[PDB]
Amino acid sequence: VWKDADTTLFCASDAKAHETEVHNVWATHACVPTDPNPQEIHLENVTENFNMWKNNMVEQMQEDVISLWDQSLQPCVKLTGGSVIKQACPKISFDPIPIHYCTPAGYVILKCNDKNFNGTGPCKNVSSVQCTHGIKPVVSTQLLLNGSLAEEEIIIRSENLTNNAKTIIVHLNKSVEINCTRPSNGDIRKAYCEINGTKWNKVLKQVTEKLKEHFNNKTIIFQPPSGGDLEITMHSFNCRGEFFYCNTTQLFNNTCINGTITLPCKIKQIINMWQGTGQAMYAPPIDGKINCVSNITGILLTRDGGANNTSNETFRPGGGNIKDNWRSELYKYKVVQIE
Ligand SMILES: CN1C(C)(C)CC(NC(=O)C(=O)Nc2ccc(Cl)c(F)c2)CC1(C)C
Ligand SMILES: *[C@@H]1O[C@H](CO)[C@@H](O)[C@H](O)[C@H]1NC(C)=O
Ligand SMILES: *[C@@H]1O[C@H](CO)[C@@H](O)[C@H](O)[C@H]1NC(C)=O
Ligand SMILES: *[C@@H]1O[C@H](CO)[C@@H](O)[C@H](O)[C@H]1NC(C)=O
Ligand SMILES: *[C@@H]1O[C@H](CO)[C@@H](O)[C@H](O)[C@H]1NC(C)=O
Ligand SMILES: *[C@@H]1O[C@H](CO)[C@@H](O)[C@H](O)[C@H]1NC(C)=O
Ligand SMILES: *[C@@H]1O[C@H](CO)[C@@H](O)[C@H](O)[C@H]1NC(C)=O
Ligand SMILES: *[C@@H]1O[C@H](CO)[C@@H](O)[C@H](O)[C@H]1NC(C)=O
Ligand SMILES: *[C@@H]1O[C@H](CO)[C@@H](O)[C@H](O)[C@H]1NC(C)=O
Ligand SMILES: *[C@@H]1O[C@H](CO)[C@@H](O)[C@H](O)[C@H]1NC(C)=O
Ligand SMILES: *[C@@H]1O[C@H](CO)[C@@H](O)[C@H](O)[C@H]1NC(C)=O
Ligand SMILES: *[C@@H]1O[C@H](CO)[C@@H](O)[C@H](O)[C@H]1NC(C)=O
Repeated sequence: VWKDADTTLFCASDAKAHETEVHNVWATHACVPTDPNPQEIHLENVTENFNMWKNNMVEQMQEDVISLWDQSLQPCVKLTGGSVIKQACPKISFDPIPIHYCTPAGYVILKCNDKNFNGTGPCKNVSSVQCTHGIKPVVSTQLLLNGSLAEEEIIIRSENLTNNAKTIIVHLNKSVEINCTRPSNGDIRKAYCEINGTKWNKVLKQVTEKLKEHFNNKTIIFQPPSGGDLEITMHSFNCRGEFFYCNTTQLFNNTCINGTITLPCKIKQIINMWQGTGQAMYAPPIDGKINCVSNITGILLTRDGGANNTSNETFRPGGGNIKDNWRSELYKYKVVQIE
């Protein structure tokens, strides 16, 4: 017998104590080794309600990632609340590793195994586990990278679809590779991302058909972000310690919905910190080829308001709230206390 509850989680990883890579260094001091023989108990005739949008596991992961970035990625100049911090900004080894979240004694994690589970409401196939699967703390906007895929159909997630102010998470069931490169040797901040247009347009077409099921067969239209900070209007992510900002206008092409799509990107030193600590200037890029190949496994969308009297619904790539990134992986878990 159990009940919904929050508690202090701990983390587990397969980090190497000899690695200089910052995620390894953090997890070495902050996490324990993973369980080689994880146990999972499938419950019968159990109905449990879940709510990915109000899940304390998300806040805790956010706190971990903030801590990790604080100890690892130091900008040359910090501009937080009037005060200005000048400090050293060495180039680091950066590559996210899977982090597992685990409950202490007296608590268990319930896992929803329904194939079409949207993140909220009752779940019929529930199991109890001691730790979540390995989740890479990938910080990005617009596109969710290196995540897990939906096992069956594409899933649409939202706290309230009728509320256009609520972010929509699209969970893909098939990944699409995005290949980003800052050439070696010139504009040292110029870069680009390559995507297979055939693969992407097919997936995007399926996303539209899925959105139709949720919006009463209205016509689905994609548009580039209306405005805001560069972190929102562009697909921003971190590759090898360098902050990439990529223009995704070509990705959401309504006409296409087959060749290589090349997105124009820039490496930026001056960034609005996702932690919410204001603005910061990081160090200039390293020399040589800077390359990251990632799997697109999710999309963050914001729906246009004021379209009730039309047959169209307009969706733009957006987001910015990094907690949503963790929600896209933590949606199927919740903590309960055992009695
Ligand atoms: C709290 N708040 C929210 C989350 C509400 C929105 C917004 N978010 C970002 O500016 C942001 O996420 N930037 C960013 C930076 C680097 C990378 Cl790599 C990236 F992906 C994104 C501003 C702040 C103040 C942080
Ligand atoms: C629930 O999961 C079981 C396997 O654990 C499966 O046999 C069953 O079809 C699932 N029920 C649903 C979601 O229809
Ligand atoms: C998720 O499922 C719940 C319960 O069936 C439902 O109320 C809600 O509308 C669904 N959300 C989405 C995004 O389909
Ligand atoms: C990228 O996607 C492929 C196909 O789903 C997968 O085999 C590979 O492990 C993924 N790489 C990751 C998760 O970084
Ligand atoms: C992804 O989901 C869609 C329905 O949303 C389905 O038609 C398609 O077969 C799925 N793709 C794969 C490879 O399972
Ligand atoms: C969802 O959003 C709509 C529009 O803001 C609102 O009228 C409605 O009350 C919301 N539904 C819930 C369950 O809060
Ligand atoms: C990434 O793109 C570069 C060319 O821009 C290419 O040399 C490399 O093979 C690509 N990587 C993958 C995984 O296709
Ligand atoms: C792009 O993806 C398609 C499958 O959708 C594949 O057949 C084709 O080889 C890919 N293009 C390249 C250049 O790899
Ligand atoms: C969309 O149209 C199909 C016919 O292809 C219909 O069966 C279905 O009920 C419609 N869905 C919605 C949500 O309006
Ligand atoms: C993306 O590129 C298009 C085409 O050049 C341009 O019109 C648009 O302003 C760019 N978006 C951003 C946010 O820079
Ligand atoms: C959308 O695709 C069409 C078809 O090639 C292309 O001509 C156009 O440039 C694209 N629109 C964009 C990315 O603004
Ligand atoms: C995604 O995972 C791949 C394979 O581990 C890695 O090379 C790439 O840098 C990752 N992308 C991001 C943005 O972390």
